[PDB]
Amino acid sequence: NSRYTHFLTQHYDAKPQGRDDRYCESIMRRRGLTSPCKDINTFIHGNKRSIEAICENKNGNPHRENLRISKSSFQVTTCKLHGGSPWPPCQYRATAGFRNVVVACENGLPVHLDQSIFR
Repeated sequence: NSRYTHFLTQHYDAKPQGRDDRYCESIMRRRGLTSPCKDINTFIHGNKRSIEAICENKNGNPHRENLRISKSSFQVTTCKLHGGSPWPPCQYRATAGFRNVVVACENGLPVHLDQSIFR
């Protein structure tokens, strides 16, 4: 389940505060996503329990070809790269949101976040 571990590192932040530009610039560095700069990346907030449940029908439905869409809404934060360079320093524009999320599941655990819905 290293893929679920990587999911949480890439797409989960339990308790953030700001969710402003500087939030994104800091957490993208912290989570190892700045070499090269990841062009768009979204963090889900709240409890892990609710995210995992997307993999059951408790809180998910099948979606498109190989994915799952959550029933509940989540507080999210999307960091979008700007400036023109794909290499550090990575400056990010933050967009906070609240909506359901699409993920791919393996062995009942999320292992991919679909970024298209946040683009």
